[PDB]
Amino acid sequence: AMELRLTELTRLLRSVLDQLQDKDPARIFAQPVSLKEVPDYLDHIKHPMDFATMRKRLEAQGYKNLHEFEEDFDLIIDNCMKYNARDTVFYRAAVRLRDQGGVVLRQARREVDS
Ligand SMILES: Cc1cc2c(cc1N1C(=O)c3cccc4cccc(c34)C1=O)n(C)c(=O)n2C
Repeated sequence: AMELRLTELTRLLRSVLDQLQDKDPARIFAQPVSLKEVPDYLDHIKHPMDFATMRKRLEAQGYKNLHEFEEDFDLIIDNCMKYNARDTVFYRAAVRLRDQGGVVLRQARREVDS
C-alpha cells in the first residue's frame, strides 16, 4: 500500500528531475564528477552527487519524500560551490541551477502537500 502512494510520488519527482536537468544544458551535473579529470575530488568532497545518481535512486523508489530528493539536489549544488572557485564555469553553473531550480522545487513542494 505504501508503494501505491509512493508510485505517485515517483511520477511527480521524475517530472521535477527532468525539469532540473533542463536547467543544466551544459550537462555539467548529469553524471558523477569524473575521477579521471579530477583525481583528487574525493579528498575534497565526501558525498558526491549528480542527476544520474538521483535518477537511479528515484527509479528504485528510493525517495520516500520530497525532502530526501531536495537533499540530494542541494548536495550537487553545495559540493560544486565548495570545490570550485567563484569565477569558474562550474560555480556559475551551480548558481544558475540553484536559482532556476528553486522555482521548480517551490512548485513541487505545493503539489506534494496536496
Ligand atoms: C570535468 C568536470 C569537473 C567538475 C564537474 C563536472 C565535470 N564534468 C564531468 O566530469 C563530465 C563527465 C562526463 C561527461 C560530461 C559532459 C559534460 C560536462 C561534464 C562531463 C563535466 O563538466 N563538476 C560539477 C565539478 O565540480 N567539477 C570540478
